[PDB]
Amino acid sequence: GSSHHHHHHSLFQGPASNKVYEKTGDSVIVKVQHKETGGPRLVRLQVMGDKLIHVSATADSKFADPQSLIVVPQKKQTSFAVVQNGDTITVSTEEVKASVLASTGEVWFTDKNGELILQENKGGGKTFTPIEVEGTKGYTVCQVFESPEDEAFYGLGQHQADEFNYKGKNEELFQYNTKVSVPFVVSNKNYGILLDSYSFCRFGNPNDYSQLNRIFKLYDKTGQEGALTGTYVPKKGETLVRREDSIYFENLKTIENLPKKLPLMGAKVTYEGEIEPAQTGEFKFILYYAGYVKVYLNNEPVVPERWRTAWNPNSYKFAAHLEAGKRVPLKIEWQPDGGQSYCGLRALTPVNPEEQGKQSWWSEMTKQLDYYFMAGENMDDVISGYRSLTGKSPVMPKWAMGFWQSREKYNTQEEMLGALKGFRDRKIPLDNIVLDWNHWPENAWGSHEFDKARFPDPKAMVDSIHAMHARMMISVWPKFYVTTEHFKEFDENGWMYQQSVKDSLKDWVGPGYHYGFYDAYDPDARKLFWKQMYEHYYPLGIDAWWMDASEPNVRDCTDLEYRKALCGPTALGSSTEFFNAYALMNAEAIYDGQRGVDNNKRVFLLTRSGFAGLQRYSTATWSGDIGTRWEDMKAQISAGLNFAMSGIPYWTMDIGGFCVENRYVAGQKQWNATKTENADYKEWRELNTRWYQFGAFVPLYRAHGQYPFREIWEIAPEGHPAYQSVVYYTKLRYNMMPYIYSLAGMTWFDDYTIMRPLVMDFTADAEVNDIGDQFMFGPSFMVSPVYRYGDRSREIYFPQAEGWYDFYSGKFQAGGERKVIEAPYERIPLYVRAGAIIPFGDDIQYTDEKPAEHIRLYIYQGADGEFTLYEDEGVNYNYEQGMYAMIPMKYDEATKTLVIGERQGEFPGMLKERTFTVVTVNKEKAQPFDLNAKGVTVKYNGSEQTLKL
Ligand SMILES: *[C@@H]1O[C@@](F)(CO)[C@@H](O)[C@H](O)[C@H]1O
Ligand code: NI
Repeated sequence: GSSHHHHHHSLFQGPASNKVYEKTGDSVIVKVQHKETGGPRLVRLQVMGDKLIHVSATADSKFADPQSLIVVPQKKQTSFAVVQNGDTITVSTEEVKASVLASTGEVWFTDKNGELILQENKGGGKTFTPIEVEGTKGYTVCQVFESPEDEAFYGLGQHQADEFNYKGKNEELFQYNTKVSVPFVVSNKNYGILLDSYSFCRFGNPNDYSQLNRIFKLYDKTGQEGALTGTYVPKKGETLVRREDSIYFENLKTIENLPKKLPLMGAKVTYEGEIEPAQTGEFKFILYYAGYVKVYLNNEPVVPERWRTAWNPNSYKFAAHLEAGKRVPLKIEWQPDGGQSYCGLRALTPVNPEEQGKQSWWSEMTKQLDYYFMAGENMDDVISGYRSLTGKSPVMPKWAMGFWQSREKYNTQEEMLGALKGFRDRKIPLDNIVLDWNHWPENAWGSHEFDKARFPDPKAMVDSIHAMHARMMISVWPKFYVTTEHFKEFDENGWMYQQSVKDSLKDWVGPGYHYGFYDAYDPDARKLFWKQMYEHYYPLGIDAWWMDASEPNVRDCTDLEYRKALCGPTALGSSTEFFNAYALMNAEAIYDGQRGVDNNKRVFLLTRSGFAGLQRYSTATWSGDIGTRWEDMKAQISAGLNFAMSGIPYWTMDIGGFCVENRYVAGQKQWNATKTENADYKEWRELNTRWYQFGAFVPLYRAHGQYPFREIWEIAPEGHPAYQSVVYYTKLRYNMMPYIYSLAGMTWFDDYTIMRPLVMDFTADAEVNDIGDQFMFGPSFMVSPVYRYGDRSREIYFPQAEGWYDFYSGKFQAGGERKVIEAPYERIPLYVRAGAIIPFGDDIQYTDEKPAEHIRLYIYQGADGEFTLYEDEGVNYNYEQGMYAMIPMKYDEATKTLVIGERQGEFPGMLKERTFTVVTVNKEKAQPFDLNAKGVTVKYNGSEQTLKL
């Protein structure tokens, strides 16, 4: 008879091995009754919270159940029922019903009324393939879910391909300078999925891209099959023309396939011919590039010009419908812009839209499948589930919400202190000043000592920064030179990765030095790493830590196989299994380290990589070594929005870009010599102006990068429109500080998110689903950056709402329409939602320079609204013990009534008495933003007051 007839499971208390399922305390384990090759044997539903379900599956006859690196213990047990009804077993909490079929192990989730939220691939969507690495065993796993046509997806980290809304899209999840992977997605169907894997993963297509010669017939410039043509025009000498098998020069091994006797700096390279596919459909291409690049396909400019500095290539994707058997022209124009540079083009063959639309996860190596489902009333509630599972985000120190000035790099104590004093002298507000790498003696990276010729008294430097009411952040790497005592202490305990040592790698500094990176997955290595920081930097009074190369970036531009060799083995297993969580491990070392020394003092860490759970360590990510390019600026909008949707609410970017086009450096040198502006230097000024405008509305407002200097007075002089604009926005950040710091309080108290795609607040208006170039800054402000040189307007979609108001003029704009909006050089388009209650304070030079005694409470009428003004001591964790104050405010449109609520809580130094001026903006009253606006004066002492406007 059937396999089922011969072998199937089915007394209240007999051994579980006789039964189809077993309920324990918080889970049900189901034995799959129709086992398939590569399918699950066991599927477990574990209840983590009313809205939180942990799904595990394995091909083995027991679960490995390793300790998660990301999910923390939960606060309380959760009550639930289980019902078995034939093939269906359903676990129900008060808020969700999670069902599994015994036959296949397939899972689905509904709300309390049985409305479907998420369904696994019909018949099952899980596949297991064994993998063995370095004597450790595990599985490569795929998990696929059904997805309706109107579902939209956000998250996955911070990627640099300008993708927004991942429905039907692909992304590879690994870490590399500018690319931060977080295995979490949020849907507009109000749930999230967190995949608990630390290996290389993929969302969408589970396959690697293919070289062009594997999927197309190629014809060269002369029409000869078997290749494309590569034409290399050097800066000096003879042009070389050859046939190319494939366009794939993407790492140190494959760039050796470029022509041997042809210098690439200043070269112009053209790859061209025709391609012919063998099937019909949408081909998905990926371009890997450094230097300047353009791509044309079928006579269409599919990739308008992009650039990265030669050493930090990026990926950009495009797709095209192609017909089987038809030749189409292809042309790539490439200016390598360095002696070593990168260019590659690969593709995926068409996937049926029915399959390509599904939600597909692939994981190279884990011990079992583990994922977490979190349902929500809205996307904020989904994020709250993620915060419950992976830890709440502490309130950043208030000073971190001000302006940060950085440089690659301040070279001396005098230079750094001079920059700070420049802000104070010019009355341009600033909280934070940053000391980058190379502050140590040249031969002593990892010693954590200062070069005393350039920094003669580091303690006096920090004391001077504090005397000017600023905070100091310092660069710290997980990299140590082999000659240092600190390296030797890791090494003698087996806590240094050896591949870089074995291979005699030299870095770029001076003659080149030998180095390694430490194993942050070892708990004792983490404690040593912190102890070294504690012995050398902490006593100087340094406030904040800036960790570079936390991917880890052991060697630039290497292939996957060599990157894995460079960063393992780890204390937990192979680097194949433990590939993506290095930054998280380092964040644990620093946060737990510093709170171990002083539990009261706030922690600030900024790191280049990231992972799920990062936020629990009061750690932000920055988007890394991006280019001084309009297209990179644009990409930062979508990258930041996806990062926010990945659950991590503090994020930043190098305003202006990190790596600088040569023409901009030459523009600056000309300015220094002659005080004349060339065409490139004009562009430099406009790029920085627009990028500062954007940056003023991201969670951390920070300028950094390579030469030119990035202080505003270096970019343009007083009176120049760039100076006037950037100083306007810098000041505005500080006038907004009562609002901004309330958002920071909300990150902890309400599991909030600061930089928000429109889909979060306007989920019901599906026109917002693909908009990745506008965003909300908190609940009230819609920001629409200008990201093209010369533009003095841009198209803006106003989500469906009672209305919107131009911030600058107060003029009304209807919801639910798209229009071209003016955007002068000096202004970023900025609108306020009807119903907004926004507190503004007076000019200050730094956070808390003065108490916020007089706040202007702007009420943008036309809809109901609520806002809570949050305050605390700013610098310590006393809010964790209830030392904070909230002033809730509520506005009712129907009665035009504002309630300023009774104050809840108190703390040391809190204003007991204060003043509000309540200022209205409405459809009949276009009130420009103005601190001196006419309104109603309220003297507030903590007691509720009600105003009828
Ligand atoms: C790591 O490298 C530096 F230290 C030097 O380029 C920093 O300035 C960069 O911002 C960071 O990516
Ligand atoms: Ni030491």
